[PDB]
Amino acid sequence: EPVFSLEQNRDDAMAALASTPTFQQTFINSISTQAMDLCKKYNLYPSVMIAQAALESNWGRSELGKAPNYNLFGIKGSYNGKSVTMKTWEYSDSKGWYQINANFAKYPSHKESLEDNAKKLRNGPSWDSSYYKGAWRENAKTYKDATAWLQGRYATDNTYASKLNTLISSYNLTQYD
Repeated sequence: EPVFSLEQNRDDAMAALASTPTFQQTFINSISTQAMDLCKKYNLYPSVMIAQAALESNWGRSELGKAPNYNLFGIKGSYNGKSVTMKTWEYSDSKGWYQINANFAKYPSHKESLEDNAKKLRNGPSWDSSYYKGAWRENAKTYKDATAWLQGRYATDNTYASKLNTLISSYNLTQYD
């Protein structure tokens, strides 16, 4: 017959404690606060933003994603005049796969990179401000509607939504929504 004890509970809890999360979990932990704030300001799903950031940056390990560039989404151009040049792959039916130098935005931190993603979704590309409307929280009943909307639009990749959904459930990213 079980006997309840707070002292024992605390001792068990501490005995089970792990000192360090996986690099994957640590990456999520490092951007979740800013994602919640920005996604509230732009009315988007934080779970979808965090999943996108992990996917597009390889858990923050790509050369663009880590310091001192902080460019999680591999956005081309500059940010307030700042940029970094590096080789990137391009494809054309004409030449095939080939490398080329491009300029990528350079941010002060991950925060401004996340904000660019939020602006992109909410404000849209210049030719259609409502392009990502299906990922707006006021139009998407669940995050699955949002990810389904990004597929074919944000990236050409017919399993894009499925990848985002897998990240979201595997790390319970809806806790942030």
